[PDB]
Amino acid sequence: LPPLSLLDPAEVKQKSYSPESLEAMSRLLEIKLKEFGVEVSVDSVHPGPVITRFEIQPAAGVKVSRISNLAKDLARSLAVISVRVVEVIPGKTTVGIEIPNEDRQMVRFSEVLSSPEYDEHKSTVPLALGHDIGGRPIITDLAKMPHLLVAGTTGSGKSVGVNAMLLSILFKSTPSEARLIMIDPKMLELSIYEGIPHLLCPVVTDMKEAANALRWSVAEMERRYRLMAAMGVRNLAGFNRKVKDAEEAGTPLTDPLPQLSTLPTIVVVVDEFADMMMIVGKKVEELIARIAQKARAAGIHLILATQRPSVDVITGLIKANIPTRIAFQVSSKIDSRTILDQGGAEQLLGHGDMLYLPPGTGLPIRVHGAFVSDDEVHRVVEAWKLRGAPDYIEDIL
Amino acid sequence: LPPLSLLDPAEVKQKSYSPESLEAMSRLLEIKLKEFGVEVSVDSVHPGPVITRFEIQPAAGVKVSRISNLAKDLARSLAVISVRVVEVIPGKTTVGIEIPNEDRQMVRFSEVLSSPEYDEHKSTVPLALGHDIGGRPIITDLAKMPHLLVAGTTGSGKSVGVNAMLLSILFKSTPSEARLIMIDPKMLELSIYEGIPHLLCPVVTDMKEAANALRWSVAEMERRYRLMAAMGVRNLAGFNRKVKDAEEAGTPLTDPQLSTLPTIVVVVDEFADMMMIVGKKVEELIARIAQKARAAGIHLILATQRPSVDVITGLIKANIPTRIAFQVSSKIDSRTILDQGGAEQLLGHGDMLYLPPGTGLPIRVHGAFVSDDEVHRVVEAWKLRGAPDYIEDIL
DNA sequence: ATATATATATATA
DNA sequence: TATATATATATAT
Ligand SMILES: Nc1ncnc2c1ncn2[C@@H]1O[C@H](COP(=O)(O)OP(=O)(O)O)[C@@H](O)[C@H]1O
Ligand SMILES: Nc1ncnc2c1ncn2[C@@H]1O[C@H](COP(=O)(O)OP(=O)(O)O)[C@@H](O)[C@H]1O
Repeated sequence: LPPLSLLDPAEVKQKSYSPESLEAMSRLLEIKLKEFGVEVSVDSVHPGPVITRFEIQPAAGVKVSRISNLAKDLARSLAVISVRVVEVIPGKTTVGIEIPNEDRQMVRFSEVLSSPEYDEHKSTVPLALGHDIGGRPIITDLAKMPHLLVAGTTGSGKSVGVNAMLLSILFKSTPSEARLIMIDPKMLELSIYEGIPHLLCPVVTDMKEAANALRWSVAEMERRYRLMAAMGVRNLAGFNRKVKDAEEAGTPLTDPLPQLSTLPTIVVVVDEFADMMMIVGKKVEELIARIAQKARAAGIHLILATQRPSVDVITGLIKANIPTRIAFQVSSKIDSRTILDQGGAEQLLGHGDMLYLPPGTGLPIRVHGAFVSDDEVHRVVEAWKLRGAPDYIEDIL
Repeated sequence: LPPLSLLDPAEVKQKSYSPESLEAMSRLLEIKLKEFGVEVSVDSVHPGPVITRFEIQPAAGVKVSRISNLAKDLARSLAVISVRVVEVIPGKTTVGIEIPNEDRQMVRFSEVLSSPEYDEHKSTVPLALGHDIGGRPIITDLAKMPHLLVAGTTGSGKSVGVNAMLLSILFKSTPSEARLIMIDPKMLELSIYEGIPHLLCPVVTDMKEAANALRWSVAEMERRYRLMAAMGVRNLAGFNRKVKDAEEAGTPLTDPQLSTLPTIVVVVDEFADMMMIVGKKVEELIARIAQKARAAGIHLILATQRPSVDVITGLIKANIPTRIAFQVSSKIDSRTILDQGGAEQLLGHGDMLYLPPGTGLPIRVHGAFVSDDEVHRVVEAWKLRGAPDYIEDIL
């Protein structure tokens, strides 16, 4: 485990303007919406790093569709790039309008990881994603999702988000706990992660090797289910508690079908399963559906990623089994419905601005993706290559 | 029989939402509906565990569709998360507005079994599903359904639902009048039930052995139909009345001494894996069961995770008219199982849509939570009473 | 000005 | 490929 200070340090923040500017922008929003058909007063002003949520209290009779279907013209008349209308704030009566600022400060990855949520976290595969709309950091947990879609068009930060997730893995767990599998169909982005002991294979490029890696993941899932069936334990955390107590009790356990040890948590990232499905066919779709159907209790987790938010790629079989979605900036409302079963993803800004959809029944929480760069990535990868030796399992292909 | 005191005790409920706190909400609802186009008057209030139905009488000359289009904004302006406008309360002249409570309240299973409906129930296979939208216990016999599909996404309260159904079997029925075939294609979930005398086998692992057990079940159904045709018997309950004509009333019979033919409830945890791995001959077996087996003595609790045409075709659709649907992720899946819409609107954690046989109208049922410790207690209470009476040649 | 009807657009059996 | 549903648009209110 390298220390957290090997990242780029925190710069000087400059936002959160004088309250006369916030009151002037509140009165400007009231005047512009009054010049349109609606009439609404600004309730409260919440500043933020990138955007500034204006909670406004709609008057009698005015609907929310009459606020959502003129956001284009409101963003034009407020001289900003694009505005976003929150249809529902949880537990209030108002309607959130989020306006970008003049200067747009980035999200610093050390400022994300310097949080007590990440620092005193319980699990072994956390995923620090970035701040909320006001600077409060979001740190999710991949063993609670248990799978993850990522989409959004180019120039929006998909590979930067995947690198933020993978450094969130690599700053906490040893290779005895979180052992990765990386399937990069290009040679472009995820090729930098070579050498670290957290891998199982060299970073898989060709699609026959991708299908072989998914079939080996199916085999690992089946042998872990058979082993936990023999030992009667429902989940992997209880299994590791059992085997740790058995090894510390002086009588370690045995082969159900030698000596067993603590199993790691396999995280299988995929960078473009659009192109993977394109080259191979429906067999990859059936394998991803099988893994997303069964592999929660066996520790196999997925980080999917795709450029195209279309029905050819994110099919219904993938949507029904993976309930946690990340939505970056997409092209239009049809792409937003394909990724989140609802609108609201097209109104973003890009360059690290996502809509985290939490697992289960939920409302999308706007998260700003942490900007992790090639300096930090290369430095932490060389740190792990100097702190450990590579270990590849040969028969995965 | 095991005692009902094995379950966890009914904790004194956090009966929140005082009558002034709901009277103020009703006055606020009629004011915030009068601010929009409609005019309304609140008729009565039914406070409940999870969702609270506000029965409202609309004004003269206003339509339900105005309330339906106005629904999301009404849910926005009342400081709640969602709403659902029931277009028709059966038998009344009102419109049901169901506002979900912000306190998702757990339903303990002893709070469902202790109803007088369940204790005075006579059939061998009751299913304690949970409470209704109003909070009253809903007990539904399995013998009148006659089969039951279960579908819903991962983390919706499905294994807890199958555990509640099987404990509803086990808290009333002896090993004489009920006997379970547990087809568990996942190796992980329902191995906890191993040891009870209510099994015909150790709990089945492989789809090959599961298909062998289903062939055995087809053959047992066929010999039961042939013996009922020999005895001139019009259903299973008529043959248990012939059992009452037998040594139950102290007059023995012959073997054309016929004992009880136990009602078989075949649970399948994931038949999606089976019907995608081994093919469609299993679907031929399931269709030949599900078309005929009501008057036979073999029933199926089918559970899955793919409400799709790849799993649930039209073959296993028209023959199972009683379906449990948990939280699915699309209206397309809702039309795939319930043949209507409204299944993705569920609030998760066992809150299902019991679709009764006959009337094709959904009946929403909150799922009863049963923990794994209560399961170990019931497994212990059955292992301390009876050795496993197997027909071991099923595999 | 705006709820309704309708022609067509995309997703699925 | 035929169709069920969904979305944008005259239209008359
Ligand atoms: N938090 C952020 N702040 C600023 N820029 C960001 C942030 N996150 C991502 N980016 C931008 O996203 C770009 C990477 O996009 P990428 O994921 O490679 O798109 P694709 O993989 O679809 O081609 C980088 O050039 C970077 O400038
Ligand atoms: N009646 C209930 N009340 C509250 N939570 C419930 C209830 N029934 C089930 N659950 C929740 O559902 C979870 C189990 O889901 P499960 O049936 O295992 O889904 P799956 O089988 O798809 O994994 C449990 O963690 C439990 O908390």
